[PDB]
Amino acid sequence: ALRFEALYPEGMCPGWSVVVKGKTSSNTSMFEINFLSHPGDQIAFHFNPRFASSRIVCNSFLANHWGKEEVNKTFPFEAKEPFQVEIYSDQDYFHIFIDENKILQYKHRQKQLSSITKLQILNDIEISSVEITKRG
Amino acid sequence: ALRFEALYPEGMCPGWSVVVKGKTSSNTSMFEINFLSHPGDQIAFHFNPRFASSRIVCNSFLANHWGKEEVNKTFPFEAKEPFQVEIYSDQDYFHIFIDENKILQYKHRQKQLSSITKLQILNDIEISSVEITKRGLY
Ligand SMILES: OC[C@H]1O[C@@H](O[C@H]2[C@H](O)[C@@H](O)[C@@H](O)O[C@@H]2CO)[C@H](O)[C@@H](O)[C@H]1O
Ligand SMILES: OC[C@H]1O[C@@H](O[C@H]2[C@H](O)[C@@H](O)[C@@H](O)O[C@@H]2CO)[C@H](O)[C@@H](O)[C@H]1O
Repeated sequence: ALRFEALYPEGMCPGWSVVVKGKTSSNTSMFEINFLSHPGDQIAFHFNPRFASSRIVCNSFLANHWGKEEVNKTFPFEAKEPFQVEIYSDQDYFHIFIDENKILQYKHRQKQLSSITKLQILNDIEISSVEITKRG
Repeated sequence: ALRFEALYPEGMCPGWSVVVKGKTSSNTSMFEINFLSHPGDQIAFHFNPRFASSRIVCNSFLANHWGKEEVNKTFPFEAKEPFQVEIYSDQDYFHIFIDENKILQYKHRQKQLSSITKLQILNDIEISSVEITKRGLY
């Protein structure tokens, strides 16, 4: 289910930090954080921690197809333990920090960054906070 | 126009803090922060600083009409200067803090607090940050 959605028509990429605090119920759950662009809610960046397998899967859903998966080895989450995920974008990458440590970066595939206007948080995450801040 | 909108289907009231940082582009415009109920966007709480007349107007839009206005006539904004608005609700009121000082409270008119799932920020404000955070239990 959709847990949280935000829309910022002026564009929240690049130069914005999104900080999500919360926790996940079981060690077989998953949640996702999506950055979506107009028109047609294409997913510029899909961040998907899968607790069943302890993998973070990142990808993009553009022109109605998932692209090449980028899977991160390290899994700094624990079921039912509060976490903090920060996603920050510059002109080249989305940068992911978890509990303040740099975890991965994801090269822009959707290159029209100003069209990225929507944030979606889905599935197994009990959100305690969402912060969307311009960092430059 | 719409500057920012957030949806939290589990309900933003009571007990959630919304902190908005930013500034106006003009000297004589206005902006608003609305809390809307699901479904159908009745406005449970409308927060409307008006910079031309230097007044903060609060009201609710239930059943397709505005209710009695509640006007502050204290106006701790100035145009083109960064401000911080914090809006919080408990079981009884919306609480409004501006730049860390309590400015006003507004008694709930929309009594179904759990239906309030949507936040909307309109017109003349250049947003630098929005933070939506649970107070109390989490
Ligand atoms: O690539 C992100 C999407 O993956 C989809 O699941 C993949 C799965 O990772 C892969 O192992 C294989 O089974 O093909 C699936 C394609 O459906 C998810 O369904 C989707 O939500 C994204 O996370
Ligand atoms: O009460 C909130 C709404 O006020 C509307 O304007 C009022 C105005 O403030 C009042 O003094 C009188 O003139 O009647 C109007 C009712 O339409 C705004 O149009 C609306 O945006 C709300 O702010």
